Amino acid sequence: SMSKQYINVNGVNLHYISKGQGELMLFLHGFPDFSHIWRHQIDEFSNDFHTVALDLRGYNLSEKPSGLESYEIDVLVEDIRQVIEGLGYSSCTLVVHDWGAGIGWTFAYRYPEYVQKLIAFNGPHPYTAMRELRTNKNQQKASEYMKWFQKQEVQDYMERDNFSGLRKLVIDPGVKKGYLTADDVQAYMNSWENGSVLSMLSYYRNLKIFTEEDLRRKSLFPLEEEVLNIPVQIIWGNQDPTFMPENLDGIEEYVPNISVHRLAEASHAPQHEKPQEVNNVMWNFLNK
Ligand SMILES: OC[C@@H](O)COc1cccc2ccccc12
Repeated sequence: SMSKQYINVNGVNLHYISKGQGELMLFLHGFPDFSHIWRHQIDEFSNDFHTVALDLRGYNLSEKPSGLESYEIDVLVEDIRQVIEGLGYSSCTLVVHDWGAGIGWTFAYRYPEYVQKLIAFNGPHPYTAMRELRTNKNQQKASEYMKWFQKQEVQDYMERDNFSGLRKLVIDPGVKKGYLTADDVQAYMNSWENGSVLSMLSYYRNLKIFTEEDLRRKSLFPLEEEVLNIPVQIIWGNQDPTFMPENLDGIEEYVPNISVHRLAEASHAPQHEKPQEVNNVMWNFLNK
C-alpha cells in the first residue's frame, strides 16, 4: 500500500513517502534524517489516516535549490503550507522532530487553522528554545555544535570516509541499541548519497542565534503570536544530548492545552528508538 513520489510546491520538487487514506497525517523530519525515520508511525496510523512523510528540501531525493536564501524559515514554512494544500487538504495533524519541529512549531503558531493537532518530538520550541539559550549554561554547552556548523570546514567531517561523521552520529548508536536494522542502515547511507550535506547545513547558516543582539529577541524565528491554542502533545527523549529538559519548563504559558510525555530512556529520536511506546502515547492523544 506504500507509495513514494514527488510534489511541486513553492518552486521545488519534494520527494515524499505516502500510505493509507483519509485525514492527513503529515510528518516532518530533521537533521540528519529523512522521511524514513517515521516508518513505524506510517505502518501504524495508515489505516486511520493518510500518512505522508516528507523529505525536506535538500534532503535525500528532494530538489536541492542553491543559496542560503532557499533555506530561510519563511521559505520552509511556506513549503509546508503549500504541501497540505496540494495534497488536497485545508488542514492536517502535524507530527514534527528536530528541524521539522522548528519549522512545524512556527507553522502552527502562524497558521493554527492548518493544524488540527500537533505532535512534537525533541526539537526547538520558538520561545523556550531562546530562553534556555540565554539562561541555561548546559544548553549552551549543548548547542555549541551550532556555532560550529557555521564553518565551511564542517561538511568534510561529515561526508569524509563514507560519511564517518554522520555514521557515528546516528548509525552506530542505533545499530548497537537495536533500533536500526541493516536495511535501515542502507536506507540512511543512500539518503546521504542522494541528498546534499551542504543544503542540510544551510538550514543552520540562517539561524539568528549568535550575535548578542540576536539572542535578545523573544522567538527563535519571528512570530506575531505568542500563544498556540490547538491540542499539542510533546513526546520527549529525556536523554537527548542536544536538548536540555528545561526546554519543556513553563511551556503551557506558550501552549495552553498541551500534554507531555517524557521517555526517561529514549534520547533524541524517540519515534524510532521506542516505537511502540511513542505509538501508544500518540493513540491516546489522538483520541482525547
Ligand atoms: O535551545 C535551543 C537550541 O536547541 C537551538 O537549536 C536549534 C535551533 C533551530 C533549529 C534547530 C534544529 C535542530 C536542532 C536544533 C535547532
